[PDB]
Order: sequence, then structure tokens, then C-alpha cells
Amino acid sequence: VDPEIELFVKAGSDGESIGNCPFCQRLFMILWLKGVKFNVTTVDMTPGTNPPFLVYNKELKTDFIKIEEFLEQTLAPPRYPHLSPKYKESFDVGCNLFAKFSAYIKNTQKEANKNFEKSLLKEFKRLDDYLNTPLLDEIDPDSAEEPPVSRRLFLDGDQLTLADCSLLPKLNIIKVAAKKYRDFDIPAEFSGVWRYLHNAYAREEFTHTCPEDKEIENTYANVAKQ
Ligand SMILES: N[C@@H](CCC(=O)N[C@@H](CS)C(=O)NCC(=O)O)C(=O)O
Ligand SMILES: N[C@H](CCC(=O)N[C@@H](CS)C(=O)NCC(=O)O)C(=O)O
Repeated sequence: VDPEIELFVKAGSDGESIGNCPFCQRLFMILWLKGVKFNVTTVDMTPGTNPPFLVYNKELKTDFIKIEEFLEQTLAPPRYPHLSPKYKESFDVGCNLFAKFSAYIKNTQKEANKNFEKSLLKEFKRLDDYLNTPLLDEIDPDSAEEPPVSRRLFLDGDQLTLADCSLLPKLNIIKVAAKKYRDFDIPAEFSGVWRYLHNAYAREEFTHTCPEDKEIENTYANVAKQ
């Protein structure tokens, strides 16, 4: 016995596939991690406004910040898990990452590239520090002292949370778009960032909600060319 849920997300270039839409992917991830039954319909953007929107027991919801808080609240225990993070810093971290990428990827002045890359890099470093630094709840299993490097799987702990549902779609877009148009690789030295990405891309709830890389590339084909 579940509620009736259809999530409407943005379609990709063929009008049917999953398109590039990080807020759509965020809600898709939330619903999957809740364990609730739901259908996903893609909307060809070539009623409401832009996706995502959601129909929940026959009622249309279009304010998508409000969709997130409604799902988290509504779909509650005992039946479904709360997905909110233990620590707020799990949200706060990376809150500026996408904006720094957005400036960098649309910069058309080759001479400013180094400065824009440095600004993106400063945010990656901040995320990396959050991910390598043990959370307050972490106890090394061999020594019972606080680990010298965090080994938790995700932002907030060993389970995917709302924080991950928000950030991972943004990280995928950055990874794909920046590589294609600026030949940028997330530095290998950001060992926490990569621990997190390898763990996340190991999860079907993340990888199978990603659009094909080409969709993301198509998004930036006209803004990211210098
Ligand atoms: N800010 C520069 C010149 C290159 C540049 O455009 N940098 C950036 C990216 S961090 C910027 O905010 N541009 C200011 C502008 O709009 O001209 C420098 O350090 O010499
Ligand atoms: N409308 C579908 C998108 C739906 C979709 O791709 N859902 C997949 C992700 S690839 C899924 O794993 N859904 C399982 C679930 O609802 O739990 C399409 O043909 O592109």
C-alpha cells in the first residue's frame, strides 16, 4: 500500500530518454531511496512549467523545492526512511560548487581560464576536506580512536542522504561538461572527492538516474565554446 506517485522529468534529445536536469535527478533519487512505488514520465521540451513536477494521489505539485520537503516529510517511517542528513554541513558543503562551475564553463575569455579554474578548484578542495575529515560519529574499528582519514562512503555517513541527492547530480554535470569543454579532470589528489565519486557511481540509485553524458554535453555546446 503506497501512495500513487508519477514524477515528470525532462526528456533528452530523442524526446524520450532521461535529459539533463539535476533537480529532476535529485527527486528521482529521493523517490528511489524512499523505497516507494513510483513511475517516471519524461517530458519533451521541444500543465505547469519546466520539469520536474510530481502528481501525488491525483494532486499536481510544481514548486520543486517544496516537492523535496513534502516527499521527505510525507514518506516517513515506519514505512519509508527519513533521508535528511545527520549533519547540516553535509548540505552547506558544495552549496557554491555548481555556481563556480557555471561561471567557469561559460567564460569565453581564454585569458581568464586559469582564474576561473582556480575558483572551481577552491570549492573542490573544500568538499575534499569535508570528505577526508572524520565526522563526529566515526570510530576506527581496529583502534577505537578517531580515524586519521575518514572512510565513510558518502557525504554524511555510510548511507545516501538528501545531501547526496542534491550534490551528486551536480558533480556528474561538472565532471562531464568540464572534461568535454575545458579538458578538465577533477584532480586525482582530491582523494576524498574520488572516494565519494567511486562509492556513489557504484550505486544504481545514482548511476541509473544519470542522463547519458551526451545530454550534458549538448546542454553546454553553445555556451562553453571559446
Ligand atoms: N581577475 C583577473 C583577470 C581575468 C579574469 O577575468 N578573472 C575572473 C575569473 S575568477 C573574473 O572574475 N573576471 C572579472 C571580469 O569580469 O572581468 C586577474 O587575476 O588578472
Ligand atoms: N522514461 C524512461 C526513463 C525511466 C528510467 O530510465 N528509469 C530507470 C532508470 S534508467 C529505473 O532504474 N527505474 C527503476 C525504478 O523506478 O525504481 C526512458 O525510456 O528514458
